[PDB]
Amino acid sequence: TMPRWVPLLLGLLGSTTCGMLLYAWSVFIKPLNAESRAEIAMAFAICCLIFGLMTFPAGRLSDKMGPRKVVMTGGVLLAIGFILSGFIQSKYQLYITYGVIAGFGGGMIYLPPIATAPKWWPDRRALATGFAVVGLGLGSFLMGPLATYIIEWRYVFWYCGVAMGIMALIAGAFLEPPPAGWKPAGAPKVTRDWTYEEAKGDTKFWLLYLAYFCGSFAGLMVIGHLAGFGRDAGLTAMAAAGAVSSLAFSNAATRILSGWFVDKIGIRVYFAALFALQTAAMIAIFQLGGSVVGLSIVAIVIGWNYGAMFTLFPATCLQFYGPTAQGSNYGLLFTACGLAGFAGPWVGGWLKDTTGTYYLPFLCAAALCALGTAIVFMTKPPEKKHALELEVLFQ
Ligand SMILES: CCCCCCCCCO[C@@H]1O[C@H](CO)[C@@H](O)[C@H](O)[C@H]1O
Repeated sequence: TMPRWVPLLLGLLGSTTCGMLLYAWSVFIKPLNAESRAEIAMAFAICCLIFGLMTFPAGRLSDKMGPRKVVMTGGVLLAIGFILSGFIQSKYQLYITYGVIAGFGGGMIYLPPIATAPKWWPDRRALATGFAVVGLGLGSFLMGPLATYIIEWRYVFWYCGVAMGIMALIAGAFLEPPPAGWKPAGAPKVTRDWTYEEAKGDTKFWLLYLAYFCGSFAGLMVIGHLAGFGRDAGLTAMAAAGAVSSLAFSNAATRILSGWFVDKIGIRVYFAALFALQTAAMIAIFQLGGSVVGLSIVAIVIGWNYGAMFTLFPATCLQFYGPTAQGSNYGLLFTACGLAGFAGPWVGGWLKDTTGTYYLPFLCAAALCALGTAIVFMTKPPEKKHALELEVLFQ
């Protein structure tokens, strides 16, 4: 067969493509306005919504007809979205090309590897999931110098769309679960994995859904405000921007480190702790946000907690319901993050504008993270289902 570490590289490739898709709009804000920032951000909001919703059908189709078809279709759709975003002329044009097509393909690329990589690593599920999701923290590090090299804009859309289509087709080409019988390794009761209908009907699934929505919303609601908070406190734009930039490093690193850490010690308490820490960070920025060092610390903590969500929620869902229906279960679960990605940033901006001050959005995010802390800490796994219909066999 093939080594079980190959799916990790595949998910790295696919998630890196998705990260390039998500990082594109920030590089395009200035060039596109050259020919309103909020008008541009509407395309990104559409992209987030489409992405986060298309995970659900992507997960169902991955569970039904395998993940290769889904990821490669996603690569086609995204590549089309980017290459067509390159040939745009109107606002709605970019909305469709980037937000819808590219977002569609991006969701279809993102989900199947998150579902597949743990299947090869039953001994290290959270780490493998982290490899399936760590590419999104990379999009900035690879694209930003690349995008600057191309511009210093349509060239970015076209060539990046080609490269992303290629990486996604490579990742999806070699992507498939292990064979049904044997699992890569080095009268009784027979348990079994939950069905998608059994998981979707479970109450803890929606407690996790609610926690996910809250965490994603709070993070997306304040991250855009971190550097503006620093400038309001008295820092120079350069200093505040430098301070907030460490959030990318922590957001990327946490996806692998938290995965490995909970593989070793368990999910629930570390996860709840990270949420608590995010709560404290939303509150603490008011004391630490006015100096490069303090603002950097808050950005790192926000990045760590936020990023950890995207390993720990799929790892938690895998713990609860098992991996056979993980495509459907986590695809459904991720739509929470899709909705938050649509609405959260706008709400943060609106609250700040409404009051003129940062207390309201940060305090609202702290409340959401408190709720998430409570849910994540108090939710223990459900009863492992038994296959009585398979149990009967031991005479
Ligand atoms: C952003 C917050 C969104 C919270 C959504 C909570 C949904 C709770 C009600 O849903 C229903 O729950 C049943 C089992 O509990 C399922 O059988 C059913 O399919 C589902 O429709």
